Amino acid sequence: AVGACVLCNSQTSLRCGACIRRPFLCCKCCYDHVISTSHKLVLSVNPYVCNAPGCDVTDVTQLYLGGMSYYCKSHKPPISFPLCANGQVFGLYKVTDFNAIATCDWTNAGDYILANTCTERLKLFAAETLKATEETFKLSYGIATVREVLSDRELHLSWEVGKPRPPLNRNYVFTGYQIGEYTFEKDAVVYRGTTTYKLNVGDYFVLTSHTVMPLSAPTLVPQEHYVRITGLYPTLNISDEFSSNVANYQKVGMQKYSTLQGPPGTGKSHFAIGLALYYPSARIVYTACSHAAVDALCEKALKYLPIDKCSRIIPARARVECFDKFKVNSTLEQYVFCTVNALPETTADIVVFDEISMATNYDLSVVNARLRAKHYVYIGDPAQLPAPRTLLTKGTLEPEYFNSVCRLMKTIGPDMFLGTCRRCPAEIVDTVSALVYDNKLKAHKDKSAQCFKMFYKGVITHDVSSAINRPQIGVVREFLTRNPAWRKAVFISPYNSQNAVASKILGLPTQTVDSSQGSEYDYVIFTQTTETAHSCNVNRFNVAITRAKVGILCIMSDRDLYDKLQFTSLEI
Ligand SMILES: C[C@H]1CCCN(C(=O)c2cscn2)CC1
Ligand SMILES: [Zn+2]
Ligand SMILES: [Zn+2]
Ligand SMILES: [Zn+2]
Repeated sequence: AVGACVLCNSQTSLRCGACIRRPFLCCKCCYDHVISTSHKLVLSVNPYVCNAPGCDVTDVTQLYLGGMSYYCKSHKPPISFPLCANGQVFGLYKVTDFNAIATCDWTNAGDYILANTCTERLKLFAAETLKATEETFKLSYGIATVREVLSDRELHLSWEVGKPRPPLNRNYVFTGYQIGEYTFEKDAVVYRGTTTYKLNVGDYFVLTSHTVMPLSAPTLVPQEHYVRITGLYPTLNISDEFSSNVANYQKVGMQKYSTLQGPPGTGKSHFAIGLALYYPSARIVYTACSHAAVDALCEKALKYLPIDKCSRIIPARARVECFDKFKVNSTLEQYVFCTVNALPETTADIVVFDEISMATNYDLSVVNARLRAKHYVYIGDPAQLPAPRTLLTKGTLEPEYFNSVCRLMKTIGPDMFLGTCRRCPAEIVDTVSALVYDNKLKAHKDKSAQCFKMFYKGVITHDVSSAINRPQIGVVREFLTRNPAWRKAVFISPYNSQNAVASKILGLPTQTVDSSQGSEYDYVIFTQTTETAHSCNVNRFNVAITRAKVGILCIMSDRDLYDKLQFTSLEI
């Protein structure tokens, strides 16, 4: 009932009752909030409501104090002070940006821009309000009842009438009834159970709606610069493999936190694991939002770090199969690999937060709350894909607004930059270097002469809103017959429905651009499918073409991105 103001920290008994997160607001800030917004309900020990029997006056601007009680203009006694006077709301211990965060629906890009350009306390308020709004929105979709079970991976579904149907992709995870977590892909629908269960008819699936806990810690702790490496002890015997990062490792020990921008295949995992070899006594917690990113760090650690000092932290409510080679849930091992939502309450000499473009400010703050560290290292690339913003429908979210770390990397620049791409053929490196890296990314490999582009719009059909381009898949099939080395290629597109069609017609393994992030393949076949803002996003385009080690075939819809591809053009 009593606490600190989310705008100026001033102690108060006031909480805004119309805010979904009921933030503590001081007399001055509470007034400036209620007078400028539709939010008029204020809560101290008791709510600011008219104490007269049967009276429904809840608006703090229409209320007064009659001794110790509160009454409206129609019930107040002769000796009564208006609650809203002289720029203040009466209570105990006697903002334009806060108003917009407190009242927005989170469907505009300007909402996310503000949630990142505001003060540190408003970034936490915005991140809590957003996540709570995203969860209360999950209650809007319809329930799925099972109609017929055809196979162990296919079924028919009956949807709730009157309530919209959720997009059927891997992003939407349903909880079935407790029969385990389940996912769906497109009359026949493909089912994937986290737990293997004999799918019963009539059984129902509902999207998992979880409680949003409040944020305490900042997204970024206050920066500290040191004259010497602090609390870390370097080797003198450091392997030549990691010699290239020694200056950067020293920078890591001379700052409270550091940012590393690593374009595709420039050495992010190598840098992250090498930091352990450079400070061999240091306890390092390796974290990321996804299980795939945490597993990719375990893969690199398995190669260089001692297996007995590693532990993979796996939450008991296991949703996907993850890294099985380290001792599980041994929180006290020198090297702890764990997703952000599973982090324990612990300390560390270094915390490495990988795939930073995927993190939200909610995740940035959670890490600072669970982990007390001497040093924090943020590794990622603001030119890669951010976390999906399910509520955002109007406007495009620029990289400087993905989270606080990404904002710093795009404004003041990253502290460290891995400038040499060792994965991609030079055609790909030169294309993305000009596109998203200001011509600062360099190619280690030569031009492979196996990078092709085809300008082919085809025909766009739609599975609900997920797009399909059968003529683009037909062009791929003709190319495959003439280029049999490409049999081993991974098929990539911005749409899961395009991928489902390509899987049946081509038989190639499939991946969306968003699920391909962090992975690499010898050959990639990419069909743009449409000319939407989604398929034309330069960050998605960057991730798509940088998956290839040897060759890439790009069947393009957009003239702009097609012309920017420094690939050999093909006819038909
Ligand atoms: C270079 C100098 C100024 C700009 C970046 N900065 C922050 O924005 C920040 C970190 S934690 C809170 N604020 C602090 C460090
Ligand atoms: Zn205040
Ligand atoms: Zn409010
Ligand atoms: Zn009244």
